[PDB]
Amino acid sequence: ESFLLSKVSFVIKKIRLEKGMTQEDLAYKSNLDATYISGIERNSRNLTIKSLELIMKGLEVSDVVFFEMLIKEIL
Amino acid sequence: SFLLSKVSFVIKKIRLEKGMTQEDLAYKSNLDATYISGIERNSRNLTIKSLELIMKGLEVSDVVFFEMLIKEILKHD
Repeated sequence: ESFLLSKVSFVIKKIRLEKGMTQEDLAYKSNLDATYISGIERNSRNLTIKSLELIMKGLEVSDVVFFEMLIKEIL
Repeated sequence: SFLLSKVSFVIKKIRLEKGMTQEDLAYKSNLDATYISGIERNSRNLTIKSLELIMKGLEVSDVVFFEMLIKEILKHD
């Protein structure tokens, strides 16, 4: 696997979960397919920087907060 | 993509800090020069894997990189 993917995908789930949000929820707010959101979260899809931004607007989370929560998961 | 803009920028910064050129980082990170240039201007679309690849070309942690990312995000005026 890719250790990075692991941790990005993890912080996505966390926040998605923190947001009382489901997968098809986030698929809907973020303009992607649910298929894609499941996959991503089992480290079974490869997301580009765009999809990540799309996702971050689905999540309603800034880039500072996200990446602060990313480093924390690295730790 | 505003994000691309600031990721790409921290890449160049550290690459530069590292007395490193683009084909240098293409070499160490095991990508194509073509894409390293592309990334740093048109911020060509890099995936999370490519980022990790590049991050090991750069010899920089995930903590320092992302600390340097936020900073580029936070700096203003």
